[PDB]
Amino acid sequence: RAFTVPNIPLQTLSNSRFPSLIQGMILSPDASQVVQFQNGRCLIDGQLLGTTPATSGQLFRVRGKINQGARTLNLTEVDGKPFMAFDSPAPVGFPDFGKCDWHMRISKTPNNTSSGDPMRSVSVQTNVQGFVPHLGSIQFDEVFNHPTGDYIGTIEWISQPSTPPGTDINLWEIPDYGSSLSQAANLAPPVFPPGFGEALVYFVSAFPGPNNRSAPNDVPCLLPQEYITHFVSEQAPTMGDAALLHYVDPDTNRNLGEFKLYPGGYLTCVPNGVGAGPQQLPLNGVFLFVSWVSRFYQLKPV
Amino acid sequence: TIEQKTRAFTVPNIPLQTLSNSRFPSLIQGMILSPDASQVVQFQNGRCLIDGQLLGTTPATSGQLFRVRGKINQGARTLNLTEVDGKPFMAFDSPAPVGFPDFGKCDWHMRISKTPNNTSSGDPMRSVSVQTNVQGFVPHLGSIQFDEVFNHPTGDYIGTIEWISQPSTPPGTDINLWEIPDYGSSLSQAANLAPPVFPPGFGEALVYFVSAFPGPNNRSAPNDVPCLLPQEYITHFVSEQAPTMGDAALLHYVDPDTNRNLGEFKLYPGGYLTCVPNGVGAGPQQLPLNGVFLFVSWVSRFYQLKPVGTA
Ligand SMILES: CC(=O)N[C@@H]1[C@@H](O[C@@H]2O[C@H](CO)[C@H](O)[C@H](O[C@H]3O[C@H](CO)[C@H](O)[C@H](O)[C@H]3NC(C)=O)[C@H]2O[C@@H]2O[C@@H](C)[C@@H](O)[C@@H](O)[C@@H]2O)[C@H](O)[C@@H](CO)O[C@H]1O
Ligand SMILES: CC(=O)N[C@@H]1[C@@H](O[C@@H]2O[C@H](CO)[C@H](O)[C@H](O[C@H]3O[C@H](CO)[C@H](O)[C@H](O)[C@H]3NC(C)=O)[C@H]2O[C@@H]2O[C@@H](C)[C@@H](O)[C@@H](O)[C@@H]2O)[C@H](O)[C@@H](CO)O[C@H]1O
Ligand code: NA
Ligand code: NA
Repeated sequence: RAFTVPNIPLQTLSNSRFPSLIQGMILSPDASQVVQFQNGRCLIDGQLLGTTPATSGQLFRVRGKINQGARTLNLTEVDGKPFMAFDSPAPVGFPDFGKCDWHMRISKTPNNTSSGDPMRSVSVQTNVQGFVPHLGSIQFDEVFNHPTGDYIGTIEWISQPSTPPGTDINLWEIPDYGSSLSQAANLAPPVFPPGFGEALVYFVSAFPGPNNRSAPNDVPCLLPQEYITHFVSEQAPTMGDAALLHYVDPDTNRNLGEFKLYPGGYLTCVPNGVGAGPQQLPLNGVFLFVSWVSRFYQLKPV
Repeated sequence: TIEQKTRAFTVPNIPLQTLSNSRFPSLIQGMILSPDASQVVQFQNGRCLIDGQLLGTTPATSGQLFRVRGKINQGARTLNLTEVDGKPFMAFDSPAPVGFPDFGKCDWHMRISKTPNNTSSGDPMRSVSVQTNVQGFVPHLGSIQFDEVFNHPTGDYIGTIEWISQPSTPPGTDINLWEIPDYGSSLSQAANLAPPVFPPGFGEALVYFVSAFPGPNNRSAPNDVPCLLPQEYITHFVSEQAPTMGDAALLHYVDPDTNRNLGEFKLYPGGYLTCVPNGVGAGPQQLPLNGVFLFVSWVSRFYQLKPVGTA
């Protein structure tokens, strides 16, 4: 099977850390930034990593059982199937937003009622002892004084982490999935700055909530979700050190820049000095696979 | 190019249980037939020709699906709609902004927030309610009306429907997710609505993919939202733009464990699937959800399907 990427403009594609349109393409503000996102991780031959779902349907959802008067949500997969702990860091699609407090909205499922607002607000801190999704559970800030059941929902907005007090949201980081006695199994590995003039490319979307900068909370990810779905469906074997892509303006067929898509499921480019980079490019372009290339291929600067 | 005009038709090679609803972002939880065998549908989302032509308000991807954005003044009840990216909604061109919800015959309970964030603390979320059969529900004309005065700062608000309930009027009537809302007014009909989809007859019945949406109803049952196509199918067709080479695409719903065909379906170019129920009570709801639809061949519209399920 010949390798391809989706023929859809970037601005129409989706973030792979939460369902939303991509709103920007950037380099990390810190050139030394290492990332270890658990969602939006897929080998370009269609092998999912970490907690990454094949599609957006499963992405950024939380499901579990909770008892009336408890603080603990005992996680399942999003479809209600048991979560097999000690295999994965968390259920498939579980949020990977580190260094923030989560303000979630959940409801008891399925509906078995003829009236009533089913929505419940709960808050989750990610650096506390009770945040142990790898062990199958997360702890809410307050006792859950609502009916026992199977609850499903998502993070509605985020805010600064409660501890250490005064620290800001940092969406470049992931939460601590493991416990004091056990580290999380099968975490998607870290992705390091490639060096040799190359820099990692991140796709960003804004997420609701405050921060210390009184600015949008921007969520970086490594791949559009549609790319992941495409790779899972296509299962095209990787035949080079990297896939060479052109970012093409579909209005003119003009090549706006060269990028490498590595087998590990991330993109790089070579910025043409400070001030240059993919953030200078329009967001209506389409990536096009050109050729497999070796490790000795030097990208033309963007 | 030659390659473009000869590009072979394909569908995504992913099990159904992993695919997504095209009326709101959620995994597909089942396949059903409409309870009324004469049910005509006219959903505005999840509408795409199999050569990749989008219809109604259908977005190419899930990123735009089931979102609402607009401007509202403090002390007003009117949300002046824009596209999800903030750009103006060109009214009279479409029934509503791309991705705008098409849930008819229910009250909408929405959650919205002012965008972009310009705060260092505080819960930005606001609850508003929208009735869809009132004179103020005119998305085609560029606006919808909240039930209550909006006593929050004037600005650009984005959000979605969080849960639904029975329509307020006529009092006592139930949610009916088979229906779409009236997008226009009595003096102005909605332009460029995706056309209705009719039962094929002659033994064939339309197939719907369902996902539960939060909220009550008169039956104390899940609010199952039916759609015609998985969203991944729509994205695939938009990307591929494979030419339609026959009246219908014959699909087999194949068990990934045994490679056995569990059911024959026809995917029509208008962007919907049919099957032949194997008697009263039989249908695709009897099939497991881990099957994969595989494209077999182009066939004529007169091609007869092996009946699916058991009576
Ligand atoms: C330190 C403490 O427990 N203070 C209690 C008060 O609770 C705090 O009130 C703040 C406004 O005055 C604010 O709402 C705090 O929460 C927000 O800010 C923090 C930043 O550190 C986090 O970003 C939170 O996620 C965010 N939450 C919301 C909903 O906006 C709030 O502190 C939070 O809640 C308390 C109860 C505790 O769990 C903290 O760990 C948590 O950060 C409270 O208003 C007051 C009256 O009950 O009591 C104070 O002791
Ligand atoms: C008829 C009327 O206006 N009654 C007023 C009270 O409002 C109603 O209260 C009900 C509970 O006793 C219930 O919450 C009604 O709303 C729910 O049910 C209807 C169907 O019957 C719809 O499904 C609504 O969407 C649903 N809403 C919620 C939040 O669950 C409620 O009527 C609704 O709200 C009022 C204000 C009005 O806008 C109605 O059009 C709407 O249906 C109200 O509580 C009371 C003041 O406190 O005044 C009563 O006259
Ligand atoms: Na932990
Ligand atoms: Na109307």
